[PDB]
Amino acid sequence: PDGVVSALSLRERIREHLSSEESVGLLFSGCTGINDKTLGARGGEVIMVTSGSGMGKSTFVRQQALQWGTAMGKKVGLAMLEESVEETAEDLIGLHNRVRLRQSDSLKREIIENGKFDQWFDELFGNDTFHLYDSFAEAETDRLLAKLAYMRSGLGCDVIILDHISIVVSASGESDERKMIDNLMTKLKGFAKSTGVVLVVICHLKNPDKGKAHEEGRPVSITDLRGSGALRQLSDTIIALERNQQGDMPNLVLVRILKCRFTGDTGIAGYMEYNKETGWLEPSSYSG
Amino acid sequence: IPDGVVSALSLRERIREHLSSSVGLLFSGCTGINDKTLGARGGEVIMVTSGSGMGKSTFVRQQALQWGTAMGKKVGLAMLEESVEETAEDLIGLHNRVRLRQSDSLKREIIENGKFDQWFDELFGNDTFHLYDSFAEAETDRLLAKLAYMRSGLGCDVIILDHISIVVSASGESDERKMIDNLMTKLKGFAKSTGVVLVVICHLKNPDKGKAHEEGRPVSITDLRGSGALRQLSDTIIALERNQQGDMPNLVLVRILKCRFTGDTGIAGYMEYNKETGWLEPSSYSG
Amino acid sequence: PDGVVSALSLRERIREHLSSEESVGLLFSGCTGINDKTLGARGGEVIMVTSGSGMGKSTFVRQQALQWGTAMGKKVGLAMLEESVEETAEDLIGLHNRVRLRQSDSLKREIIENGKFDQWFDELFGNDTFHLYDSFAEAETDRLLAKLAYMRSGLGCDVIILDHISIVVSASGESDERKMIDNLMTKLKGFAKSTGVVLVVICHLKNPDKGKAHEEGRPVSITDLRGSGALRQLSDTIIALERNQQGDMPNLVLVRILKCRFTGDTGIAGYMEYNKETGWLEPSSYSG
Amino acid sequence: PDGVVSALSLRERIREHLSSEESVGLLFSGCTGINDKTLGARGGEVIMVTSGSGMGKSTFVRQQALQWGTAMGKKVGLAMLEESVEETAEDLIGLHNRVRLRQSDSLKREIIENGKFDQWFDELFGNDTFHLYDSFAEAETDRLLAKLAYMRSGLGCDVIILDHISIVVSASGESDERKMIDNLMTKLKGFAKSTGVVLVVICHLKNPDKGKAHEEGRPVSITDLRGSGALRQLSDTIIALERNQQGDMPNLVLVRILKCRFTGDTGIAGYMEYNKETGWLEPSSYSG
Amino acid sequence: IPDGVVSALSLRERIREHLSSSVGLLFSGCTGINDKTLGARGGEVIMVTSGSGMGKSTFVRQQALQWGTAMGKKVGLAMLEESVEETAEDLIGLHNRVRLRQSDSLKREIIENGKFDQWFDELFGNDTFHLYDSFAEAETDRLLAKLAYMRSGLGCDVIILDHISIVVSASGESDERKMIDNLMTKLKGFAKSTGVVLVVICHLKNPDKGKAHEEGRPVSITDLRGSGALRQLSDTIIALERNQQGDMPNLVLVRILKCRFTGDTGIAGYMEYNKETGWLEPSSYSG
Amino acid sequence: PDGVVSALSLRERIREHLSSEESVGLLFSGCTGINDKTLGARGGEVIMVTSGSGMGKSTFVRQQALQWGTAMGKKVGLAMLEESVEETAEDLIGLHNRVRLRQSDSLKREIIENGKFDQWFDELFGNDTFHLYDSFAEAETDRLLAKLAYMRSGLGCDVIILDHISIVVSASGESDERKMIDNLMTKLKGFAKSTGVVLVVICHLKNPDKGKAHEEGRPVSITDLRGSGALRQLSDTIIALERNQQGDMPNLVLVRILKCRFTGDTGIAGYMEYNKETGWLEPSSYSG
Ligand SMILES: Nc1ncnc2c1ncn2[C@@H]1O[C@H](COP(=O)(O)OP(=O)(O)NP(=O)(O)O)[C@@H](O)[C@H]1O
Ligand SMILES: Nc1ncnc2c1ncn2[C@@H]1O[C@H](COP(=O)(O)OP(=O)(O)NP(=O)(O)O)[C@@H](O)[C@H]1O
Ligand SMILES: Nc1ncnc2c1ncn2[C@@H]1O[C@H](COP(=O)(O)OP(=O)(O)NP(=O)(O)O)[C@@H](O)[C@H]1O
Ligand SMILES: Nc1ncnc2c1ncn2[C@@H]1O[C@H](COP(=O)(O)OP(=O)(O)NP(=O)(O)O)[C@@H](O)[C@H]1O
Ligand SMILES: [Mg+2]
Ligand SMILES: [Mg+2]
Ligand SMILES: [Mg+2]
Ligand SMILES: [Mg+2]
Repeated sequence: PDGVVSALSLRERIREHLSSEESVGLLFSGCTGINDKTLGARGGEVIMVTSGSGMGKSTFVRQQALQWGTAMGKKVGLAMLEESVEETAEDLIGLHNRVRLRQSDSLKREIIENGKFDQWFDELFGNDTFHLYDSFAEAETDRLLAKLAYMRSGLGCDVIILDHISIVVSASGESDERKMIDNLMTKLKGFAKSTGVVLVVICHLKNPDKGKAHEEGRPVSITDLRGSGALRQLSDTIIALERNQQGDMPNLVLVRILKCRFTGDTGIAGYMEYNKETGWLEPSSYSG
Repeated sequence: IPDGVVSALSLRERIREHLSSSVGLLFSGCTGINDKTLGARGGEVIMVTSGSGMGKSTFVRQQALQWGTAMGKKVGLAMLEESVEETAEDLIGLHNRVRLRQSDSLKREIIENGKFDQWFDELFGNDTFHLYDSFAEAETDRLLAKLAYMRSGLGCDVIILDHISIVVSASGESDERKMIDNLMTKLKGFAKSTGVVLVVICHLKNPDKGKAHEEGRPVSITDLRGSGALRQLSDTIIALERNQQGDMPNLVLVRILKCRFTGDTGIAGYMEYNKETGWLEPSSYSG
Repeated sequence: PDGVVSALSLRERIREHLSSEESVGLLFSGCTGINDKTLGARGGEVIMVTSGSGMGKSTFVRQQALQWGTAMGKKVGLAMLEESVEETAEDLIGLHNRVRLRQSDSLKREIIENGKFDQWFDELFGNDTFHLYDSFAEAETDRLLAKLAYMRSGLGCDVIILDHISIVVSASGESDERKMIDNLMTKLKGFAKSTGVVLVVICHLKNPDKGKAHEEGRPVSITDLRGSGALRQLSDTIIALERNQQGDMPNLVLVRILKCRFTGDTGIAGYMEYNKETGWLEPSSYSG
Repeated sequence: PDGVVSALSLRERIREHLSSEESVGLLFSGCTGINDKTLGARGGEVIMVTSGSGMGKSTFVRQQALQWGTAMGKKVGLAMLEESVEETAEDLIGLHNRVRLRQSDSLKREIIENGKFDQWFDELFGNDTFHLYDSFAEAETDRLLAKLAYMRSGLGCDVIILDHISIVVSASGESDERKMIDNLMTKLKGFAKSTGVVLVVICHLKNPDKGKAHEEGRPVSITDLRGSGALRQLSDTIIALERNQQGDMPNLVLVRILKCRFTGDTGIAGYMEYNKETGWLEPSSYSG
Repeated sequence: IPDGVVSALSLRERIREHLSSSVGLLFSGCTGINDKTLGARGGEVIMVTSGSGMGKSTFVRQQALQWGTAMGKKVGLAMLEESVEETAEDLIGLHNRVRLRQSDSLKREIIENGKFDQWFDELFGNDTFHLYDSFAEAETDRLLAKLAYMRSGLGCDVIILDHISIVVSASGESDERKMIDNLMTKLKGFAKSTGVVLVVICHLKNPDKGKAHEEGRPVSITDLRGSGALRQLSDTIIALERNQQGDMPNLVLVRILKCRFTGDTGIAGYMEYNKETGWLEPSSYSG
Repeated sequence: PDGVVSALSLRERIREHLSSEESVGLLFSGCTGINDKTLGARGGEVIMVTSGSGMGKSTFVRQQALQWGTAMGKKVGLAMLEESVEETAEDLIGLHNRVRLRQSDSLKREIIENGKFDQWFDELFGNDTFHLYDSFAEAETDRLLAKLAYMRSGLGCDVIILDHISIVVSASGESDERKMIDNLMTKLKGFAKSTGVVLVVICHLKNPDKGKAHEEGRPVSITDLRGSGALRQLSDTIIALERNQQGDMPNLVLVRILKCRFTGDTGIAGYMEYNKETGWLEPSSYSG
């Protein structure tokens, strides 16, 4: 039974490896430092981003999809399960154009009439780099995976953003969905590793209800992550955002690398500030 | 061969339609709900929920009363779990700052001293309130038509459907988890077309994994009963929390779990229930 | 399709409602406060009574039976599945004459030979307000209900006490009796709501075995109720009895309203003390 | 479906009940007070006795079997699973005769030669009141129950002492023996209730390993009991002994009534002192 | 018809036999074990156990060495998990206060400077030690005969059977839980008849329900591996406990779980393992 | 039946034993102390290495491979089931030349074009001491073992590293893979003990999710080891790596000997620090 290769006979294979074997790919936008401790997002890697409900996850991720899909011309696949395509389409446009397009009826009215809409649409979806999952109607694990599968190998997406991994909708008849979040994870990491696609997954936090928490600051710990630490093991990197909406600097958010397989370099990456005007998470200078 | 994954480039018209079609009907009981939501829009679907017996119906009723009184709007009430007379009693009582139900003396009183009629007209005078009537299990389409009649027939501005778990429809298809989802689409659809403000109530899953709801514990979008089809079709989501086994049982924390329009979520503010007047008064608090 | 009424057109129906519509009914004996928070027990309602093991449940419930069956003269149907009718019959007599008949061989021998037994027997059971299920030989759900329903409809009972709802004894061949308790609740609630009878039910608590517990004080919580929270919903009022048997005042008991649908007024009702001499649950003046 | 009896029609049944319905039976020996709070051991009752390993359980119980089987001529059934018949036979003899017969080769030698053995044997096993389970070899639940069953209904024992309910030995192939201790319990209480036999069961304590414990004093709490509180609910009374072998008065032991269904009277019963000479647990006067 | 329940009256003779047939062989390493047990009696069956790798074999070996040296007794050693040479090494080393095994230098030393032979005779001179030999799975009866030969053939006073889980016998009967029980009866029986002191070692069940053994945690009679047939047939039961992840890893608590003879149980006392000499020295301690 | 030897008659066998009997062997690199407590790794022994997720297991183990394969020139068989041979090949090269080759696209491109790649490749893999299992395509137990055995017996490896023992992939159709891990252990231990090879195996930890954990410091305990304590017995030495990635010194790691059969010397071995520049686990001077 021989499948036992001696290191000597791997010379070429290894050489072929070192050349065009990327260790730095897809850098995050909005806070160098995330990049310092992670060296970006490698293909085949599963990237986890979390935070207190409504503190940065969504915006942050949505911004990465934007930069990757624009300035760096990558094919971005979007799977925003809790919202409609036009809705997320709307967010991107406003965001790209640094305007709270949704939070303003006046503006939506304007651009549609003065014609700026069409301008903005082509200026963003012009190079056909964005592709989304359409439905809203509960997607099943394999059902979903099949579609992400299509996005990767079919439309050739470089990145897939799955927003919210609690919306499972699968094989109902097996206690505690904990097993679900885990099996799903396994299928995601497996899907990622083999296709080589960068996979950014969002998940929520357990409600600590034992101290003072999240919405009020309080660092998020690897244990806090929803779903029984199956993702704490299946995901290669873990970005967490922390901020105190009920404090002094509600828009000051701290980025913490809870985990990073590739580099092993963990800890506080840096900070960012939410600009209510532009609706962006701008880079910041701070230290507490 | 493909299957349901659209490209952004092909969303042009769809996005355009979406973009076209600011502040209407501000809730009562706690400013801030408005701060974070700017009130309720026609066509929009409001979702109010909380633990069992924490004030879901109460909150919704207070809204009905202010909207159908102060802001002269035609309200449609569909409380599938209580007699019309019952809901009427609550409205009549609330309107007069008294817990008519918790008082057999007061009820007797107002009926004998003649005040009932006074109160009854002083409230139901302008003909702004209308209700569904039964307690005898209502079917989806059955109910919807009726809600549709209230909007088109009687011309209501708001429609309150208390409790969206009382489905009662096409039985034979497993896990009513889809019922809740299908109905919600029919509800969201109906709301959007007619442009009526729709406030709906749904229960929460029993976490039974920690210390829960009736004992504080913030509610999260995941907790919502019914397989999150509603955390979707519904535009705004309010959540009422309180710790009845605590020091301030009447103190309730309002939490905006979702506001499609303003996207502004989090804690709206605090309110206290007035055991006397039975009103949800805005409170002064911070934890 | 028209079944939509207008508030105005309901004037008479509402008028009819506001009078002879009972909101207050059958006050609990033992502590004013249970009444302040619950306004008593309404027909068609399901009262759930619980506590630690051997802490007072049955006695609390049996007191409500004696006072309702006597002073407020109502037909009480008793279904004490863990005790013989003559035994429950025995407690009622003792209680009615303020003596712990059972804890005394001398008093029993007495009342039997001095002829006081017949006196008390008449002076109590006379008005034929008491009726009981009979067996000890495991009863089935429908079997039981049928009997209950007979008490309500056949004999015309205003109140039905069902001591202990974990003694199911039914359609064995379906995993975890967790579903049994839940399906039983639904039937009880339904039964109660439709017939209009006052339904007082007792149930056990989950053994916390994760801290210090119940018999040693420790407030019970809705989560503690045995049976997967089917009853924490179907039942209208939940009365929890607490006390610390290994403390300075073992007989001192805290009454907690875990839930009151009607009033929504929850929390600590007040305290009671057990009179080891009369066996009565007397109200108490106390504060911790 | 009528099995619904009205209290009025139970007059005779009830009368027949009150007379020759014992509430005080089999009082404990060695510490009045246990009797004050429990009124003894009623037939059909399941009595639980526990303590730190080697602190009183065995001796205490062994003494009750002795008094009940002697001075009060009751038929005592013994099931000492961790020891041989001759061995427990030996203990009783020595104990009855207030001498550490086992802890003394000199004495065993004497009585056998000087003939006092035969004297002591007849003076104790004379009235044929003692019957034991024989084996040592792991007994199975139903296997055991069958034999206890025999002791009760066959030899007509008034009391059965089952020493140690952790030695289960039954239906191996079902996770966590926790279910075992519980099912067994259920079968014991069921066996007890129906035959009317007094059942004294011994069980050990969970090792707290979170504080300072048992062998060093520390009151035993109902939660501490081995086996998932199935016995905390199935047993009618619970006697616990506490003492500090590593303290000042190692032989001073406190008796605590952790539970008592019949009376509801819980708390510290009283104390006793171990006399290394007589090997008995003598009554004491103390207060800490 | 009856079944195995005897009455006290019929135990007369049996009790008599039992009553007929004080201090022999006192353990080494911690007085108190003796205080609570008065040593080991012939015919008696001693049971030593503890967590995995906490010093079961070590303790037993120290006993073998003191008994076969200081108290000139013939010891039979049956360490089914180690070569004769290995156990011999331990004895030789212990006898000279050195951890021969943890030293490749010392081993080399004593062999070259000639000390090995000196030590070897100085110890195995009086011909008091004898061992089983293999590592090749031994069968119950197979092993017993051999133990029987050591007692009758070579005339040993003590017999050490290290590890009673290495059964290796009549395979085909489920749960080796009975094997352990049957063997134990054969062992207890053999001990009682011949009157040889038998020290046996058995493992513990892995509690995996709390914080366990290697981390402190007193061991209880229930923990004993093998369905408590041994907590029965064995007359005395010693238990060694220590917290290797603590401050005093070498500090071990000896606990008498059972002493049929004295009935005196509980904590015997404390000992410390001498990383240098490799001896279990009595310690001064109290918690 | 005679197979009973006398100590005396063994003199020569013992003499032969005491010399050329190796007790010290293959010292671990990274921290003296692992060696003080374990005396290195003996052939025929099973070394178990573990820690939190992405905390250093693989790296620790891979260092032992490089030093044993080089400096102490032994045949090392690598079975990294979660990484490509060229990838493990890549880490060994980088490590050997004290550079984090993988975390640098610039260094890779360099060594490839300046010809240093071939130099390093030879200067390392030259002596043919390194050999690896090859796939990523799930390996079966026997399948794997067979391969392992080939490395030991066929190629003559002194050490066999098997990274990760939760990747089972075998006879699916039998509940909880808890039995799989245990049966696998037995085979490994057996394999090791019989062939005499040094077997270093890695395994995961159970997610404590009951306090603050592992990645955040928190000493691991034998109970934490994943896989039902089959390995906590079959394996000879258990090395646990601890560190707090969200602290002041993330790269500082505490080495804990969870168990050492040979020496019985357990506890904290000492500390190590990860050199982010050379990627080497260097010893550290520290004390908490
Ligand atoms: N003590 C340390 N401090 C900081 N980085 C480290 C440390 N030890 C290793 N690393 C680096 O962290 C990364 C992951 O380490 P590695 O040992 O490969 O992970 P692992 O624990 O095997 N992963 P997993 O299989 O996911 O648990 C590598 O780049 C290592 O070089
Ligand atoms: N925040 C509050 N504090 C105290 N009492 C309240 C509060 N809100 C409502 N109540 C009262 O509690 C009772 C039940 O409230 P209601 O909103 O009718 O229940 P619900 O949640 O609709 N019930 P259910 O359908 O059983 O969940 C009524 O008497 C209310 O007036
Ligand atoms: N607060 C109290 N303090 C002291 N004794 C009490 C108290 N309440 C009841 N008792 C007595 O305690 C005994 C047991 O009470 P009872 O309510 O019958 O038990 P229970 O809780 O129904 N038992 P179980 O079904 O085993 O939980 C009776 O003799 C009661 O009279
Ligand atoms: N109390 C102790 N403290 C520290 N080391 C000890 C102690 N007792 C024994 N040791 C040493 O620990 C190692 C293993 O002891 P040993 O008694 O041989 O293991 P064991 O328990 O028989 N092993 P196993 O069969 O695997 O359970 C030897 O080097 C002993 O000298
Ligand atoms: Mg309601
Ligand atoms: Mg009861
Ligand atoms: Mg050993
Ligand atoms: Mg690894």
